[PDB]
Amino acid sequence: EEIIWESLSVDVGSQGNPGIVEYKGVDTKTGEVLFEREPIPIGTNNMGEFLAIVHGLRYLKERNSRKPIYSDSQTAIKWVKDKKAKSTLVRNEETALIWKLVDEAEEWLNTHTYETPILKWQTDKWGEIKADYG
RNA sequence: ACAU
DNA sequence: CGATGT
Ligand SMILES: [K+]
Ligand SMILES: [K+]
Ligand SMILES: [K+]
Ligand SMILES: [Mn+2]
Ligand SMILES: [Mn+2]
Repeated sequence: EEIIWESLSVDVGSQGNPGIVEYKGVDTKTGEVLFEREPIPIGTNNMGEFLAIVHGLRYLKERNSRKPIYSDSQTAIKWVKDKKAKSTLVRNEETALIWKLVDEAEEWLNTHTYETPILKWQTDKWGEIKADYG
């Protein structure tokens, strides 16, 4: 119904899918960029969306913030809930980096706790998420 | 079909 | 038009 403005919004950007992947997190209210991941040479849209949420969780936990996280990715929200990124991307030398980060994100989820609500950004009602790359 |  | 996902 209503946007929870006191929140963090995350999004992925890519050049190709699979292709170069990056992500960032922004204050939903102001658009201030709070974190930005250095581009990863080969990844998928969904792996980046997943890494972005998990980074948000870690960022908010480190700062003792109870703000929710918005993502527009049905897929990544489910992968975080499951603590398992069910990506189809081949594992090889050129995808080793993204797969390491994904494995490490799953590992963090399996060894830490959080109460952070992970919320679907309702693009059809609200427009593009504030972290979008345009 | 829906989410990207 | 292509791809990643539930
Ligand atoms: K964009
Ligand atoms: K979108
Ligand atoms: K499809
Ligand atoms: Mn997105
Ligand atoms: Mn976007």
